[PDB]
Amino acid sequence: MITTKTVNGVQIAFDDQGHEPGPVFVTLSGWAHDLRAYDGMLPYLRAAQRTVRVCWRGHGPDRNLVGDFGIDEMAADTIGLLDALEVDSFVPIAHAHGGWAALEIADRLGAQRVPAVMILDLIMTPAPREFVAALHGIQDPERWKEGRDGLVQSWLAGTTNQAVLDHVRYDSGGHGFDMWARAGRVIDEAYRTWGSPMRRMEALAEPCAIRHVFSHPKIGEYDALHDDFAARHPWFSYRRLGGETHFPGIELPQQVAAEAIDLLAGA
Amino acid sequence: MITTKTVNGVQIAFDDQGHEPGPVFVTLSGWAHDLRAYDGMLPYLRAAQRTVRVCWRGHGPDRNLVGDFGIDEMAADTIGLLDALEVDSFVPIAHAHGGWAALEIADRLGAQRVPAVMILDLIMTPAPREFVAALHGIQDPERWKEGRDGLVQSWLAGTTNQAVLDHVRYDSGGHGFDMWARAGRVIDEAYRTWGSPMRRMEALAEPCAIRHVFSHPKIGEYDALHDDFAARHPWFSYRRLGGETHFPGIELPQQVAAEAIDLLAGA
Amino acid sequence: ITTKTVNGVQIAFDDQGHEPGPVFVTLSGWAHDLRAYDGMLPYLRAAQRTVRVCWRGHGPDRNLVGDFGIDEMAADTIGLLDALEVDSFVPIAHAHGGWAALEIADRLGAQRVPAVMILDLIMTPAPREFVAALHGIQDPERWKEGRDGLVQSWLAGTTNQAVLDHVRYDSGGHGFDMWARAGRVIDEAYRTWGSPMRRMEALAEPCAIRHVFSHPKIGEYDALHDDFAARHPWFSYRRLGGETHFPGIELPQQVAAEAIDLLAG
Ligand SMILES: CCCCCCCC(=O)Nc1ccccc1C(=O)O
Repeated sequence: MITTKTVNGVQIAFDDQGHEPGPVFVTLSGWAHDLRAYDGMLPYLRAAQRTVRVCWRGHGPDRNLVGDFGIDEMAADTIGLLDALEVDSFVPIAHAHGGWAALEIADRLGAQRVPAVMILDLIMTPAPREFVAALHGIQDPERWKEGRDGLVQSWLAGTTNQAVLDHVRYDSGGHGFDMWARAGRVIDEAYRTWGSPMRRMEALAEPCAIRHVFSHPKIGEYDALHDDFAARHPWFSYRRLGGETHFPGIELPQQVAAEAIDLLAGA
Repeated sequence: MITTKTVNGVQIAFDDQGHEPGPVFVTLSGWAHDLRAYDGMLPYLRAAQRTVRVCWRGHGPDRNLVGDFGIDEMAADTIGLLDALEVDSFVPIAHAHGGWAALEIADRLGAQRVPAVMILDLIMTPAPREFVAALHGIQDPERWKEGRDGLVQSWLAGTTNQAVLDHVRYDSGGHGFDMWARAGRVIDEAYRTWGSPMRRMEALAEPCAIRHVFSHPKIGEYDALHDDFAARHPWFSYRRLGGETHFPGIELPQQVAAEAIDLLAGA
Repeated sequence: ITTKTVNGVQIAFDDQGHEPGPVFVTLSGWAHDLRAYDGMLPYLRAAQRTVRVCWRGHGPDRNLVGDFGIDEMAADTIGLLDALEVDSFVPIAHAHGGWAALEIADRLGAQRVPAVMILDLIMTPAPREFVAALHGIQDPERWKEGRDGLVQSWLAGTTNQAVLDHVRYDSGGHGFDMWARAGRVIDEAYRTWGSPMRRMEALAEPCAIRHVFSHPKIGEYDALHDDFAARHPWFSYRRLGGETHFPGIELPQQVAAEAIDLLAG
């Protein structure tokens, strides 16, 4: 099933399924997990379009520690893989902070090559100070596991969804302080540089169609910030989903797949 | 599940299952797919004999581009693998144009080491002009994908066999122009060099038992050609199957495995 | 299946679970990999974090590795678990993987390795048919006969499906190099120590050790275990009602429970 290519001199794991014409779905996971984040959505995505599920460097089957990297590399690697696989136009689907690389990829290639982007459960406000507090705790060699269990318990929010539970408990092993510390750095730095992902989006040369789908962030006035953003910018849309967890693509695979297909159709 | 060894400086993916006295079944796929082309046959083959499924160079999990190669490397890599495992006598089961490499193996090693060869749906006549056109089309950098989609339509006809449809749609990703173009050159050169696989078989120093099992060229003069070849060559046998597709090992795995097992019994 | 380089060699593993306490660490026999524990894994990973470990040369990459024995098998596994930030752990080890589990326990002490579970390791000196296969599998000119003898001694005319499938279909991909090394290393352990029971008696600081088996289904064999357990309160044993030499595959629920009980103490 799982194939690899060397891109930018590092090993990128992926799989490539489907032959329908049109834009390719490219799945991009969050930090510390791999293309199994999209097992639930995959049957629906691959029926609709060629779907390429992409792993970050250091996240494939080879779990040796890699040279330090962040969002520039995640985007350079994913783009290099797609050129090698002769993927022309494509629609990134990106989980939480993988959204940052998805937007970097959209900015580098333009709206004809990347006509749309879906983001799942990415904090659109500036970084809350509780979050920044945990981003530092996972950079602590003696307490990073503490920070991880803390982030996870709030991601689960006491769900009973077996897909989400199994994925967190069982399907994201083999990472440790190196990768969790790096996630801390890269995320912490992304919010310090841009302020928030919405400000990153407004800095896009020619914004493609962007859709944020989420269930957690809040309740909430988080929503009015989206309405507000969506009213300012025709290319932005969004959809609160009513899941219990930070993992809408796993908790609600058909609905999220439906959203991606709709997003693609529109563009 | 899948293992790799370095043979002739390249990575050869394979898997090895079964423990039974006698010859070993060695599965060989066509161009641009891997050992999952024998997932359906494998239960029946491994119950009968030790079975080694072999990928070509560049077709394993590592999908980095490799240097140019043809039938000679395919044959030498496979032999090198089996020598590394100390497999003694074995029976290649080869899909379509993997059959050229199976005959070259049989020729190199002779009929005690390779007492029999099974080939699955390999055009035994000279290449039809419409096939030659397709082989040239997959060498065109701008239209290779059209050439492929045309071939696939041929191969599926109107099937609703899910094993075959899933194999072609979903289980054969991760290849592009480098490999499809190479298949075109190599298959084209083979028909121009030998005229046809049947002429190739007649050039064998000491022919082993060779069986051709096929569904596709429609019934008619193709079967008469096979009747004539089998009347001239007692070491040759053939079976037309009732399938719709170019993939008898995937569409009719039980029946093709029984044919292999019967071939081996008789040699 | 994931890999890491440890001590210059590729160690394949997988890592599942997050419950606190000691980590389960599975160790397969010669010529097998993690699949030896597919059946117990659902039970183990629900109870504790579980790391299934392959020996060097036994993972997906089947290129030949530097010659090695128990010492390297122990050090590669320790090195992996350190890279995975595993602290205390309870090895579960099939047959002659048990020698490496005992070495790991010896090296690390009874706090980091509070218990070891071994699945069907002949606790007497080896029987003559087995010893003859250990020797034949080392002989360049007859090793395949040695391997067939070894495989026949594993199977013992059983009819259980999971175990037939495991032995027949999950031990491929090895050649003379690794099959001869198994014979060499197993025979060397019996030559060095006499028996696994003598090896355990040599432990600096015996942890709890439980032997789980269905075969050697005699009377003299349970006597041996009774005598040894009378002499040694850290030793326990459970004879299950299976027919095969692979309790973790034949009776995965019952083995996993014995492991979970073992860990509890
Ligand atoms: C992406 C789905 C592809 C499935 C690959 C199966 C390969 C195969 O069966 N045949 C050929 C491949 C290249 C050129 C000619 C042929 C021919 O069989 O005539």
